[PDB]
Amino acid sequence: MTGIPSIVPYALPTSRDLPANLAQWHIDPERAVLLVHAMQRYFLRPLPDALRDQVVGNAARIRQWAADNGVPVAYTAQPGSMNEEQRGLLKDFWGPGMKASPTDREVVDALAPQPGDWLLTKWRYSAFFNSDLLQRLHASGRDQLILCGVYAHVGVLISSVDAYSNDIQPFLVADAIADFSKEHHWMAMEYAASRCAMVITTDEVV
Amino acid sequence: TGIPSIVPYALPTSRDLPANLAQWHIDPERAVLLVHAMQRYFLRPLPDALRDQVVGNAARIRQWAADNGVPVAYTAQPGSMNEEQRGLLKDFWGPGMKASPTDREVVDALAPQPGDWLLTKWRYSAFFNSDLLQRLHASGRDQLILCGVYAHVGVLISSVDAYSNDIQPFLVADAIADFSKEHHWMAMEYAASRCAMVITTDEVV
Ligand SMILES: C=C(O[C@H]1C=CC=C(C(=O)O)[C@@H]1N)C(=O)O
Ligand SMILES: C=C(O[C@H]1C=CC=C(C(=O)O)[C@@H]1N)C(=O)O
Ligand SMILES: [Cl-]
Ligand SMILES: [Cl-]
Ligand SMILES: [Cl-]
Ligand SMILES: [Cl-]
Repeated sequence: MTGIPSIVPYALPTSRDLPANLAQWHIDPERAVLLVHAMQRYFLRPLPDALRDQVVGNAARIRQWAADNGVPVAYTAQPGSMNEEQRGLLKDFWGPGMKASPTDREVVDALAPQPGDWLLTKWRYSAFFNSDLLQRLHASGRDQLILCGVYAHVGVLISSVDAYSNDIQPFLVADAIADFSKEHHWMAMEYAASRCAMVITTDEVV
Repeated sequence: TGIPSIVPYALPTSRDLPANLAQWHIDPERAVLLVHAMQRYFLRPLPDALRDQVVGNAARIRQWAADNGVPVAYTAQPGSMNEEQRGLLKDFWGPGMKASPTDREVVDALAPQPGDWLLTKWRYSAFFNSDLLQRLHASGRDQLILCGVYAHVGVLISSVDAYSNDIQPFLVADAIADFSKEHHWMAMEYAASRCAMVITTDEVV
């Protein structure tokens, strides 16, 4: 129903497993925002537990780093219970989607937003789409986006593409993202590294 | 170019396409044909035979478009992008093509005709800082048939963006080309499972 397949568990990439970055960017905490992409209960539910816990543990470490380094933390979250118009073509792939219910829509407790964090609404794959993300990045004078969350090859990648397209340098945190499969997750990193983003590991940010 | 050396490969046929999850169908009253980045600069790295096949199929879909009153939209970069325009494209793709006709023209076999939508390509999405969405909207068209290059880059990202805009995209799998068969197949697989119908030229015509 969810359109989200059964997720076959897999090991997260380590530093050694990343594709070669073509861009030469580096996170500057004065320039960066940490995008915690779609770490809603609904989206993490299909992750097997160990992998989920690994990914979320990494995202959490990056979040604390961002807090320590004055980097805005932006959470994207679908509102739930999208009507048929709001859902649009998401229905065809992903069914009606999550409910506007805490069981579905809350960001997971391990990543609980803190006061002042950017709470962004997710509508489509790109975190920019119909969101305030770009405007906030401009206002905050932040032109780097550090991405963690789910799903690597879907909103995370497409958000990184959009960021890139908007001349926002994206950094995909390879071990703070998770995906439908190892193959997808690797595909996402390969795409990002070769097309729109730096691919890095959590340890490389902190 | 940052465009890798392209390893020739055979274009997919209907049998080779991934399963479509969506159940859409091209309706000529609803559709626009996007000829995506079929500029000489972007076709130059293609080996000739593959290029000719892709261009030929694009040309077949173009003709079908014209015969069915489907607007044909060409995207094309302006060439010689300045720093502001080029942005982070520089880091992946160098300074890009020149504004010379030799680079920037739409290939002759796909020459735009009077009336066709001449859109400017800036970024991977054909919608990015273009007029595509506004034109789809004004023209009442909510399907986008994509051909062109590169499958996994602007074609796919254009499809994603179309999709995200509730514009049903149809990826014409044999009227696109890419940096490699693996990219091309990845694009089709992505599209079919996330944002588009993947179809062949024959299935349009
Ligand atoms: C976690 C993401 O959200 C998409 C993917 C699966 C299901 C979805 C839904 O039911 O709305 C979302 N369109 C992401 O974009 O990566
Ligand atoms: C054919 C496309 O254009 C991008 C990819 C390769 C090189 C480019 C450049 O030099 O600007 C474009 N950014 C496409 O988006 O697929
Ligand atoms: Cl594994
Ligand atoms: Cl928002
Ligand atoms: Cl082949
Ligand atoms: Cl335009």
